[PDB]
Amino acid sequence: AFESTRPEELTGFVGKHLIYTYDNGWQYEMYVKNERTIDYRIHSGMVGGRWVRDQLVHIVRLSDDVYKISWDEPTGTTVSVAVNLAERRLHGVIFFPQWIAQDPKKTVCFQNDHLDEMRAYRDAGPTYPKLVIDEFATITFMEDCGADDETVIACAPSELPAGYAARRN
Amino acid sequence: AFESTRPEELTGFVGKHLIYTYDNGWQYEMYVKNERTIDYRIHSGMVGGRWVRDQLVHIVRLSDDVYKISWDEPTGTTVSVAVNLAERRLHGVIFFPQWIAQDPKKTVCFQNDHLDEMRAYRDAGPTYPKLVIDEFATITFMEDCGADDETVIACAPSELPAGYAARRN
Repeated sequence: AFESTRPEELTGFVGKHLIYTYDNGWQYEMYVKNERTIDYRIHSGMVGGRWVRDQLVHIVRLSDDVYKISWDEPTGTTVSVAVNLAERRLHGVIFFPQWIAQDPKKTVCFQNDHLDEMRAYRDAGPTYPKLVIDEFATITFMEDCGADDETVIACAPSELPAGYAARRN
Repeated sequence: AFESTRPEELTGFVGKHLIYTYDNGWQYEMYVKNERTIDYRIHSGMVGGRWVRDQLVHIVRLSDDVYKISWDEPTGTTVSVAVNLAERRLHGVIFFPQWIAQDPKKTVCFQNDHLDEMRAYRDAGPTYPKLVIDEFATITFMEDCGADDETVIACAPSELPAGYAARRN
């Protein structure tokens, strides 16, 4: 299931830590913690407040500048993001089960301690139709943190220092 | 929902028709028929035989060489494919509902003649867990067919001239 993960192709991407705002105004944050893991943190929008550690991901090189990250969520959400490092742009496709569209705050939590709850909401549905978000984002802040830094994403977005998510480079 | 579709950015990609083989040996074919539509045809693998016309897609430009096509299927399957034209490399992530994994032949048809049946199988489930296929592919054949050529993918894989899927360029 992870035969596609090729670490020699990902050396320019593993360790990236990016804060980005989709064109719909939703502000997100991702840490590429290693070849098959991300942590992430949502700052604003439909599921603002949500954060996730140790999300297993498929990370692949599409070009020297462009990397993709895809994954399955215990909520039933499926996601594929692409990051263009040279142009400081991200693109997301997110396929949300209809239950999340109807009551997105149900997913707003530190998900790692609510996995049965997410699977319960997911099992109850509705599943269909998916709410499909297909959106470009601007990468406002990007830095290299190296691999396996447990400190990058280790608190809820409400508990960060004033100005954290607004920092740019 | 199609805000991200920007035809002016896709002129180098719309019209492409590619045959590709994933790393697991499954041989696929896609025609980018216009800015928001693909036809596709599956030659081998778990759902060899299956073909689809007029699939609504989200097509975006990630770089001058890299494009992304993402979609939601009436079976509940969600997909995101990326194509690097310069490298003749494709990558796909496919999230199949569990019911397809259990009996994939149920989806092996000209789907457009079986839409109610696909919605019925999708609604009965099971949905979870997804079977997630994440794989590179070799683009073995690529050509430019222009937009809205209704002849590129219009018959089953078994109704093509001998050697069609084996052609190389």
